[PDB]
Amino acid sequence: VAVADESLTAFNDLKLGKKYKFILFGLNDAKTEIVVKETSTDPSYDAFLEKLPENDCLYAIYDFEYEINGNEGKRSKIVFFTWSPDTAPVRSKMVYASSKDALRRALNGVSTDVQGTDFSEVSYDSVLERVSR
Repeated sequence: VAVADESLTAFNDLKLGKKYKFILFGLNDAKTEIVVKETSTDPSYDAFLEKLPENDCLYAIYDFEYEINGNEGKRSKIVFFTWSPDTAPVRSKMVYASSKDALRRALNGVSTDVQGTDFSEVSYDSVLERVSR
């Protein structure tokens, strides 16, 4: 496997440039590379779980943005989601499981990781709670 030279370029953009609000990667039609399947600059979070393939897997790097009180202001944390519902093809889940670290390691700056195996274990309060404590 491998990662599209354009895949990380999109990450380096959303990070230092805050270009996109998040990215949706995934194995190419040939299953040998990780190309950015989708990107968006939409703030709302209830729009992210709306682009999640209910019956499919994929990698996503969100730029979580929440509020704090200790240092009055907003804080951001890059999250690494890992979609893999109970509906996704078993043959398409084992390929997204192994070639997972392929992306993970390639990206430096990722704060938290979240495995997606249920729409409830990827919700706001779920990702936010694990983004602080």
